Amino acid sequence: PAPVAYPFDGDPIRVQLPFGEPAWLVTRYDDARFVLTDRRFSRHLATQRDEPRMTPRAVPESILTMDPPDHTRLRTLVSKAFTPRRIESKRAWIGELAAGLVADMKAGGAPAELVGSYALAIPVTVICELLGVPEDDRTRLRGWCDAALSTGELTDEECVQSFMDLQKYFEDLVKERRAEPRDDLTSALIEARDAHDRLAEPELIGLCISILIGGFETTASEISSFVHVLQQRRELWTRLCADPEAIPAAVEELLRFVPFAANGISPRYALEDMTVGGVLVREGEPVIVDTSAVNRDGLVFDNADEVVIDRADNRHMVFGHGAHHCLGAHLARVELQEALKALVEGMPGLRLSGAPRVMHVEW
Ligand code: HEM
Ligand SMILES: [Cl-]
Ligand SMILES: [Cl-]
Ligand SMILES: [Mg+2]
Ligand SMILES: [Mg+2]
Ligand SMILES: [Mg+2]
Repeated sequence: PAPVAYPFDGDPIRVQLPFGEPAWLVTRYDDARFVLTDRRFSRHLATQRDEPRMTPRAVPESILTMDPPDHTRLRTLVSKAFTPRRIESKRAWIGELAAGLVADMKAGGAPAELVGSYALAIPVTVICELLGVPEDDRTRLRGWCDAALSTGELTDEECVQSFMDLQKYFEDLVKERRAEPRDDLTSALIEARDAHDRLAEPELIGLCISILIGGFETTASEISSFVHVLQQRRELWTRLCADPEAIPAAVEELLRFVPFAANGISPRYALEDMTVGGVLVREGEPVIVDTSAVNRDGLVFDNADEVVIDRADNRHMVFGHGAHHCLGAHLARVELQEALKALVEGMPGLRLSGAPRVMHVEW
């Protein structure tokens, strides 16, 4: 087919992202399950092909560009450190943090700018605390944080200097924690072993960066979009004010419902010619799962285009599937649950004044 421009039956669609080669776009859940689970699809060809992507720089090698067995080694090592216990043990604290940020907005008076004061504030502080970045070094991360969230108007060179600054900073942090270990994720990653296997210094630095960048904008955008969606369907906001125990269910359903601009899921490359949902995918061609479409696939989700908080069997793909399923999924869930909880408890009368980049709120 002639490719169509992406971002903008059920058969895969030929698309052209802003950069890279043309790709097949998968919109059906059943098709996506194959693409993301099966060992006949590869990520590591990313770095030998011209990867469909939103930004011009060729993609750096990372945990997200690996295939089993190299990938499995990395995930095994990371799972020794990034454990569900280490995550849950932070829930109360994340809750206190969230409550404190709501109280800070209150003390400043309406209107507050929710993106900057809340949606961005929670994940950057949570990730930093987890990683062990001290408060008096967090200024080093601000450049990236601006680069991730903006258009206005960082230079090409400021972006690359701010990303290299992440490398430089995390190199220092990894050296410091190797020499003086602490109770943080960075030290636990350095200490992780699987027999004699361990993460090399460049792998540690890369993982710290992958954690920060995987957790920051994603979590931030979802907090902002959750609040937007709940405010436009205010009957749902009110329900959560009346029934804060429904928040975990509501987080799952908002994760399903909130549409991604681009592909949150990275391209997978066919290792041999295969038909997927009726189209021939050639050896070496990329296939992109559209998270938003798959999460609205009416063959799987009844009333897919409505928000149904208590939806039974809400097995969405917002965190992907298969081997590369979001390392941070549990942490993200904790952050989103506690973010919504603090807002509905602290500001049940919240309304919009004028994901979003800026979003002003009164109460
Ligand atoms: C709402 C928040 C989040 C969303 C929607 C999200 C989404 C995703 C998705 C879709 C993937 C798979 C990409 C693919 O297979 O191509 C992924 C992977 C990843 N996520 Fe997240 N994520 C979120 C939060 C986090 C957090 C808080 C962290 C870290 C603490 C994190 C770290 C990562 C990492 C390291 C990977 C790569 C895993 C691998 O390749 O094995 N994410 N995430
Ligand atoms: Cl042929
Ligand atoms: Cl999941
Ligand atoms: Mg299979
Ligand atoms: Mg140094
Ligand atoms: Mg109850």
